[PDB]
Amino acid sequence: DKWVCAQPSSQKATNHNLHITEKLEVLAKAYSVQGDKWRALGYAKAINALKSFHKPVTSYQEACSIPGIGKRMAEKIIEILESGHLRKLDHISESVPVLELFSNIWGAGTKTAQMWYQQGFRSLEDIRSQASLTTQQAIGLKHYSDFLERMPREEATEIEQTVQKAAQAFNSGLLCVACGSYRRGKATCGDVDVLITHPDGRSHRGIFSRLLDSLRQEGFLTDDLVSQEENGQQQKYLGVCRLPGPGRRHRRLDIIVVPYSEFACALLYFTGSAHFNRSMRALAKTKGMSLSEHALSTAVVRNTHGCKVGPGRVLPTPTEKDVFRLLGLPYREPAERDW
DNA sequence: CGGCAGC
DNA sequence: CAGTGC
DNA sequence: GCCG
DNA sequence: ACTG
Ligand SMILES: O=c1ccn([C@H]2C[C@H](O)[C@@H](COP(=O)(O)NP(=O)(O)OP(=O)(O)O)O2)c(=O)[nH]1
Ligand SMILES: [K+]
Ligand SMILES: [K+]
Ligand SMILES: [K+]
Ligand SMILES: [Mg+2]
Ligand code: NA
Ligand code: NA
Repeated sequence: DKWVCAQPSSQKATNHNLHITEKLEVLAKAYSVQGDKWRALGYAKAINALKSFHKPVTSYQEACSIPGIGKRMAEKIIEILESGHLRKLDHISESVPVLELFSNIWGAGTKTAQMWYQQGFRSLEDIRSQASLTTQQAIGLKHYSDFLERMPREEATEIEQTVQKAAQAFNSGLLCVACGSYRRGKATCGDVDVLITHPDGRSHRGIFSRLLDSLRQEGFLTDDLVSQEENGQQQKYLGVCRLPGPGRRHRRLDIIVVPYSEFACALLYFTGSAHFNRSMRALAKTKGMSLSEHALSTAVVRNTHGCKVGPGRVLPTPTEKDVFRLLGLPYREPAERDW
């Protein structure tokens, strides 16, 4: 089947092609930090296909039979399979490790990394001492090492509980759901994602700013990166937190507050994975629908030229299950969405 | 060849 | 608008 | 990078 | 989607 959102990610639990995917991931990451996002996307999808496959790939013909693998990818797969190496890795530009270093700063992407490299910068100390930094990038740089680590799941638990307890002190009826990789059951988490709503349809209002102010006053929030406080029905905070007590590190924290009617689509989005979401949204589009963090809708409205001019009509979805049902997809628990 | 999710 | 991110 |  |  061609659609990862129609398949359980536990197919990847035994990677029969580890020898191959480890090499391809180096090349994929090189393309990614150079800004070749669509080539890197094609690699990411081929790597998932190899991880998912039910046995070691043993021939070029078999490789080409797998959705997501074409002639070029099959050539590399078979070189690695039969020689143990991928010669193309030997020819990656010496700039790539530096571009990776620079784009590991939160708020600096490929264009900023390229610019710094062209200015002659090569190290994080060069950046700190000489580079022009946005407000977000200066936070990302000062927390560079803390943010590159994935935290143990146990620490993510303490963080999501800190947020939940602070929110429920304002209204005990709030639902506070840890999402992202935490909800998908992972043993380590790049950050903590928290979704908040209230089943009465109204009492989520106002909680966002009260909650951030409370967590700031206790010293739990240490830096803010992005705030969407007033635009529409959903509110979003991206920032930095730190648990109390000795030796604790700074961690990225994302919070979203949504009305109850959008809870299912916000939960589905924020649980991810990102590749799962992109697959499910592309599938919705082929079925004459549109899927976002706000709703599952009928197809967006377009004009004579093909240009989107307005939203489609919302289809009510009380639960995550309803989105899957309306798309004709087998339901997947969060841990099975880890694409 | 152009599109690759939707905010 | 370009860059960046979830 | 792959797909259609 | 915000940021600038
Ligand atoms: O490009 C994206 C990125 C994220 N998302 C959604 C799915 C993802 O699970 C969720 C949270 O984003 P994170 O960057 O926190 N990723 P995740 O929590 O899955 O993994 P990590 O352990 O790296 O945070 O937002 C997208 O839809 N598109
Ligand atoms: K497998
Ligand atoms: K194929
Ligand atoms: K990065
Ligand atoms: Mg996360
Ligand atoms: Na970055
Ligand atoms: Na996040």
